[PDB]
Amino acid sequence: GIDPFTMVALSLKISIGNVVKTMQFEPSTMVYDACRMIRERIPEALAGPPNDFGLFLSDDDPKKGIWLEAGKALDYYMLRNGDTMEYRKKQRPLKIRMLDGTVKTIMVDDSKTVTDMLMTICARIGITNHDEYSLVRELMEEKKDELNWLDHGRTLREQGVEEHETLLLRRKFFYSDQ
Repeated sequence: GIDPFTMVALSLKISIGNVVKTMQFEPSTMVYDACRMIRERIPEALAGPPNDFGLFLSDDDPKKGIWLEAGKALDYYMLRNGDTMEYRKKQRPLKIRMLDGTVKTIMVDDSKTVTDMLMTICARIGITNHDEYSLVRELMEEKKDELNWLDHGRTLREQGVEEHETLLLRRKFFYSDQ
């Protein structure tokens, strides 16, 4: 209705891929309230299903960059009048090779850990026992130079991962078709 919007409405630049929109949000707002309104007035926000779109706070560095979860408010972080807040797909194109060597690209939310990722990936193929698999990221890492066997505990950005290298689904536990 006639909600009170005094000098307490953070001025945020929402970057949606190429386009940049200017939106103001309450100090609180909270991601879930933000995503409802931005989708409302900004038609460029919903290039697909709204549930697949979330708030990424773009700093500069991959580690400093974080996903804004619905379980926290905007101003709770460092956001204020002047921050750029990327409205992007929660998920990003992951290149995954399955057991037979079959590769697919599936969109998995980057705002969540690896186990939930694998659940999402194995579910695309039709695998129920996703817990018996580990993840291994073969990258172009100049630093690490690793297969990067995902422990299923660490978040992706904290590894310094990218969104373009091929990741392999590996059988971890010896269910052995038993």
